[PDB]
Amino acid sequence: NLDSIIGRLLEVQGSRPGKNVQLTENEIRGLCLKSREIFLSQPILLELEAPLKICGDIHGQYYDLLRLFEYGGFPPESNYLFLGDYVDRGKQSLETICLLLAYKIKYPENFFLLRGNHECASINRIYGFYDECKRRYNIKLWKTFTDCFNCLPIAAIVDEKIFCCHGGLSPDLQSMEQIRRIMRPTDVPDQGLLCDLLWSDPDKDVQGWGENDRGVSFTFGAEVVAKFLHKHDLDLICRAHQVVEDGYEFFAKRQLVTLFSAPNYCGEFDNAGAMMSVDETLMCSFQILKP
Ligand SMILES: [Mn+2]
Ligand SMILES: [Mn+2]
Repeated sequence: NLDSIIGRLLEVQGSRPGKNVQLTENEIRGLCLKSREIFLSQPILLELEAPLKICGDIHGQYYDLLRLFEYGGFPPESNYLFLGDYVDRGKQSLETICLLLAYKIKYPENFFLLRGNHECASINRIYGFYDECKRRYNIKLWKTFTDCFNCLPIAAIVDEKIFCCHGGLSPDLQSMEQIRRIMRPTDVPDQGLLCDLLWSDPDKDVQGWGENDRGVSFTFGAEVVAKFLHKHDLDLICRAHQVVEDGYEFFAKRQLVTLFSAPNYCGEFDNAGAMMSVDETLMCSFQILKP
């Protein structure tokens, strides 16, 4: 009953933020199981074509997810690539992931979700998604989401020129074949290629690879980016994973962009959200959502 699920998720459009949508347990379990098989049938390194809308972190800010679709166009009017970190911190992670999974099932060739570092049980145990599942449903449903997260794809290349992933580059990343050989389902390890793709950050003050203040993975400098793009015949890295005041922010003379789609992020920041449009000529533009 996929249309009924989407209809009830969208009903709270225009409402005051916070109003819950409580689907049944069996509906939610259905969403995980069907989306999981779609994720596994599709490559772990997606090959996408413009036109596309690209969105960064959401973190359970469900009313801002609805805002994004209002600006970008509700599926299937636009094609979407999300870069991860759907859950934790916000008050409505369940509504957020459920609508994203519902859209992946309904439009499986035009709607895409990458894995962020919060799509990992050990992380979202700490940062709120476990608690939200336990309170509103039960722990077994959280384990069902985990099994589904473990199958998400990790990266995307749009029209052979834009490399997308949640976190960033890896010192272990020599060829795109290494990403394609990552076996799913898997948990995110504490180090290595999959970790770095989900966890690394650019840094304006590092030359080469540096220690990451997060305590996980690395920072990389502008020269790492330029070498990567030249080596792989790419034009742009598109990533998320860090809040930026204007919703998007360029790095390395516009060779990398950070996208963040949760305005007024977890109430603490006064940032805009942004969504990047890529048209058929690979021109990029940004739609801005102020707090
Ligand atoms: Mn995040
Ligand atoms: Mn992140």
